[PDB]
Amino acid sequence: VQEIDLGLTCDMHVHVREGAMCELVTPKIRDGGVSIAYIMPNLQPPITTLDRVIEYKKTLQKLAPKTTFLMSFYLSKDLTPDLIHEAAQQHAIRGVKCYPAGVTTNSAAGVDPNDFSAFYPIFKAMQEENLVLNLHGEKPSVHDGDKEPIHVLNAEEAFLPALKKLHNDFPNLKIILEHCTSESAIKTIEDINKNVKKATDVKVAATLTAHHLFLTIDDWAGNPVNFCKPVAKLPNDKKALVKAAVSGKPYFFFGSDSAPHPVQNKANYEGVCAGVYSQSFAIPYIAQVFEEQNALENLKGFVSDFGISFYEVKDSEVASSDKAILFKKEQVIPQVISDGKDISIIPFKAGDKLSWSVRWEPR
Amino acid sequence: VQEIDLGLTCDMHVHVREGAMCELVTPKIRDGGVSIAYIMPNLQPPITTLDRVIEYKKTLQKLAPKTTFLMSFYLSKDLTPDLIHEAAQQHAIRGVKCYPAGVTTNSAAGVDPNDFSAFYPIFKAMQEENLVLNLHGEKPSVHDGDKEPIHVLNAEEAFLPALKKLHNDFPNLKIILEHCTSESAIKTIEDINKNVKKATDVKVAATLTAHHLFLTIDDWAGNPVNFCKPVAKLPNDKKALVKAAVSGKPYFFFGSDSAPHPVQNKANYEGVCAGVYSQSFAIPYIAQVFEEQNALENLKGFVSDFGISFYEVKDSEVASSDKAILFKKEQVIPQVISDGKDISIIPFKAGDKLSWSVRWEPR
Ligand SMILES: [Zn+2]
Ligand SMILES: [Zn+2]
Ligand SMILES: [Zn+2]
Ligand SMILES: [Zn+2]
Repeated sequence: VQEIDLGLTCDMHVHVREGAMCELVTPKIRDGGVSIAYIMPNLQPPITTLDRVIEYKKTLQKLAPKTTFLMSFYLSKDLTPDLIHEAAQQHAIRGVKCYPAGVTTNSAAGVDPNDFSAFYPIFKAMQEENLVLNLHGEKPSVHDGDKEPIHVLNAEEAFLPALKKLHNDFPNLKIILEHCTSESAIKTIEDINKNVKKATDVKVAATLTAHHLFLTIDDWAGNPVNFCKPVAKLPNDKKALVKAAVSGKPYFFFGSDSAPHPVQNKANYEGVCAGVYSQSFAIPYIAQVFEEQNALENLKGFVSDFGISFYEVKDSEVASSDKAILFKKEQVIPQVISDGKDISIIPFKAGDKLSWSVRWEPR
Repeated sequence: VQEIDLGLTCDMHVHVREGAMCELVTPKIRDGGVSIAYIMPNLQPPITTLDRVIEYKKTLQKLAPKTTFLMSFYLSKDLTPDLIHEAAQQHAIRGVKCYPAGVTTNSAAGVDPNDFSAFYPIFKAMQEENLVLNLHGEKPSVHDGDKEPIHVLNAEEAFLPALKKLHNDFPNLKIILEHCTSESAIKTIEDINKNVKKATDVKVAATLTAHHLFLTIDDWAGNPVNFCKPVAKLPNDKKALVKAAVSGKPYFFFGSDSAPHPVQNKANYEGVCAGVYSQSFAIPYIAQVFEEQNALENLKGFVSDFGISFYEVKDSEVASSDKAILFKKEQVIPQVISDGKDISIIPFKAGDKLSWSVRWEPR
């Protein structure tokens, strides 16, 4: 087309950090074409208290009055079932996010995905409250010499039995395999949802980032800016991710995992911080893929309908009724995104032409 | 043991660069325990002329009077059969190194490995002069949308048909698949050498680096200091390289691919230079592998006997008869190696303890 009404757009995997970085990035949610954002909890320290999660959103809302913020707790032994019920009651959180220990940013204070039993009381409460369980689905890497090797290329596949058990022990709970990167994970999600037909049946879904629809291992091998977790994988994996994203199936929907880092935390000779920054042009990135796939008819489901449906986003929570309007005027992605002070971020696909822009119209 | 006499040690894959970097690194050849070095030609601009290869060697000999230097040309369209004959007849080179275009440091002037026949007059002259054809055996990446894609993980496997065709078309030409990184390559070299046992029968050999005996993809994913070409691959590949290095087979011998870069060329958000710096502790790094594999009796073959046999190094070429003595004194690898002025290099396994040290015995 040349103008597409995406309605209330949906980015269900957002990192905005804190401090000067957050002031720079949260207004970019709306700027990249996103009305509703699900905010991830891996701050330093993690978000595990009620007052933190409440004030964090107030800080966010002040920065972005027209952005709807859905919040989350960082899965943790700190949490209690009481904190869960007390938070779902006051509608302070809409889900809880699990980070396996060591596999990504600010995950050191994370959990071990081999003994999930210690958190079954937490999922117990979460299920009763219809809260979402978000999973960074990678097993930690394993050296040893006895048990089968786990590395960055198969850590997501090795996590897939854990996902299935969690689904089989909490069958009413809403679970999301965040940012899928492998054909194996796509196939697992499609099998778990084999008998779904419309749509509110889905209880296990997967988010797909913008960058994993573009990247393979070649793009990050000598390019830390394209390094994130889970890493982009083989060409066959990308094909499956793209096919899923444009499939029109209600169990795949957009989650950017926009993960902002100052440029000096990417230009390291060791300990490069994982993460791609896509917030500034979130929807235009996804538009490009759907255009090239001749499937622009499925864009609205992927970037709006399916996440709204799965998260059950009701009209009474949306901060602004403005519609996101995609229109086919080319823009150039800048080389850097700066706050004029101490923050420079390199955006995903810095310097590239995008065919689409996005603006806001009232309902 | 305590103390092992390795004799005249060989590193048949050495980068020493130019200028201040070369003044820092070439004395480290001896320091890391290596008597004989095969000097790669991927300078800027590459070594493709007789005068430059002779002048380079003089520089190197002045920096390191006890080190034996074997030189090479960079395979390029500027080379002619007359020049091959002239360089051979002047004892100015021992081989010619092929870089497929785009796959590694200073390879933009390299070749198209789907059009090797354009270089058959060169190989013919090399065969007649008993020179060595060294191959950086990786196919350039093709992501394509046509036939099966090439990426950094399979680029070496994708190159193996070209190696077999070269050996089949020039059966008397000595060919080295440099720095093997994949089990598939190991199997291909073993199969080409099916009916060899000792040693002058070997026509196609492979070098193995120090770092590929330690590294997997998990070690460089977020660590540019460990990023090299060909990239370190899966646990199963590393296992097969280690087993090859301690094999005692005459068609595997040591080539460090020590590839020094200043620290600022590693700490980049894009365009990280490929290369691991291992020269300063080359022999001790290998000793650690052979000790852990209960294979110390095979060490002298892998790091001395087999390279000398394959390159036919004669006692009249040797710059010093000093013998390398490995002795089991602990040492720690520094965090950084500097010339005191503008160059800092991060060495392989910076900060780790090694069990062995190497010294020189005059003979
Ligand atoms: Zn994640
Ligand atoms: Zn994330
Ligand atoms: Zn190479
Ligand atoms: Zn090399």
